[PDB]
Amino acid sequence: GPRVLVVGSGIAGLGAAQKLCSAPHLRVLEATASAGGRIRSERCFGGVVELGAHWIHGPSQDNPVFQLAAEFGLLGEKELSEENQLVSMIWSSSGTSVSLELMTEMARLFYGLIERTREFLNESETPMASVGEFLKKEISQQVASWTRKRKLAILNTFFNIECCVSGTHSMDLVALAPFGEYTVLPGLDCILAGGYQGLTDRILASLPKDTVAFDKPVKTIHWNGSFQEAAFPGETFPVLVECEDGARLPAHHVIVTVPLGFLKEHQDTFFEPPLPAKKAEAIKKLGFGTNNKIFLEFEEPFWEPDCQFIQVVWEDTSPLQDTALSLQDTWFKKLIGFLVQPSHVLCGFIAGLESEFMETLSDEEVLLSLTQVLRRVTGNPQLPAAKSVRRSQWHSAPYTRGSYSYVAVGSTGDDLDLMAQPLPGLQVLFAGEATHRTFYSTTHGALLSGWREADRLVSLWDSQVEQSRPRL
Ligand SMILES: Cc1cc2nc3c(=O)[nH]c(=O)nc-3n(C[C@H](O)[C@H](O)[C@H](O)COP(=O)(O)OP(=O)(O)OC[C@H]3O[C@@H](n4cnc5c(N)ncnc54)[C@H](O)[C@@H]3O)c2cc1C
Repeated sequence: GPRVLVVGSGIAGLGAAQKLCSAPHLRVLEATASAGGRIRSERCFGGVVELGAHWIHGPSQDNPVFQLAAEFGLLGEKELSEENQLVSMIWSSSGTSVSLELMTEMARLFYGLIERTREFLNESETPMASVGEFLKKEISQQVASWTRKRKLAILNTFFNIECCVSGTHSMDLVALAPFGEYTVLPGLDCILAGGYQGLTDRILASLPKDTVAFDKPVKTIHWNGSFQEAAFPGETFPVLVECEDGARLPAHHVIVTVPLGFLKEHQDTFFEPPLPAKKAEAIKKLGFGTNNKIFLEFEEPFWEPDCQFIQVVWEDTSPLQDTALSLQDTWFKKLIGFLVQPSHVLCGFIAGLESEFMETLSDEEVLLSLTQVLRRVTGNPQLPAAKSVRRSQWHSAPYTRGSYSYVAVGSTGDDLDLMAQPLPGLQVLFAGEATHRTFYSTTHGALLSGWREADRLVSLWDSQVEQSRPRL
């Protein structure tokens, strides 16, 4: 049938291929040696760690990733329960515990303000450009009605957790009016115990034999042409995919699923002729930030067996001091804390420029510095050093160049719709998490965008017979 090339074998590319293959001549071209992309589960410390996607966000009926995980046998009773579908130790950098009552009070203050960002939905000329500016103004009003330093330090950790959630260096970089367009499905977030990559491996396995080609990065997509196949008779095609290895692959349709960070760096060379201006501008304007994981293995657990998260509050910090491009005093003060892995393993999370700095450090520097942080925040100078480390390095990854999109100051939800806009004749189509207006920065948004592009192409194919139908 028609020749389709899907660029990228993350969940969006795999989802598009699955729908289309189930009769086109279809190949998926993956730059790296395996499938999954930002779903990347690795065998480490004798078990499995998630370098990328970690949770099914909102594991309920309308989440297609939850439905596939269930179909594939990748979830347990708790995760599949009706109860789950319907839905900590806090340390200060002074080495003392933070009161649960005070933490609850500040969580209510902060998350109440996050809910108020909905007041800006559909506003053309917002008073403040960013979520961070709105939050800071409201916190300043609260402070004028108020220990005060301790409250501001706890609030600073909530800002840093929000940076992880948005995948931004700062909430001051996140556009205010578009913020509430992101949709949260119900359900208590859950992991896939065998690794998130089990999901993408199963979708790949259902494709026809050898659909996905690995270590096959694409250099340039040549479109808007009339290109002859290197065979006699020379059948003509609108597109040629030029691979980094020199392969010249003709196609009728190319579905691009590469990450937004890759497009920001390479859009000028990756498409010939250039992308239309409004699409090129959407790529530039949208946000694409870094969030990384730092796994630390210990010989023995120093935490309580029941502890799930070791949250850190950095004393004397305040969100009212920080601006959109300011850095914390040291890179590790951007770390929110550590999740206990369910061997004794912790998983630290860090977003932004301090996270990109962490990637430039050696494994030894990260391990030693974090051992020192842990000795400091737990108030135990004799805490044993971590045995080993495994960290993600998403900003450094040449085919990704960050973690996930956000609607940055200067962009709107309309830019995510421009990312999805196909090129004329559906010669080039776009899927991926940064093409979904309400589920961007998730696995289910990437999956849904791949199904969207497959449905768009099937409708074109089904319409071709009508070109030959006369009126009389
Ligand atoms: C640290 C981190 C934490 C996250 N946490 C969560 C979470 O808990 N839950 C959740 O739902 N989502 C989370 N996400 C987001 C989620 O992982 C992504 O939104 C989703 O996996 C993106 O899928 P995709 O198909 O759009 O892109 P990708 O998975 O990035 O796939 C794109 C593919 O294109 C390939 N590629 C790039 N350039 C080329 C080229 N030139 N030629 C060929 N191939 C190319 C890449 O190698 C890659 O395999 C997280 C992501 C990260 C990195």
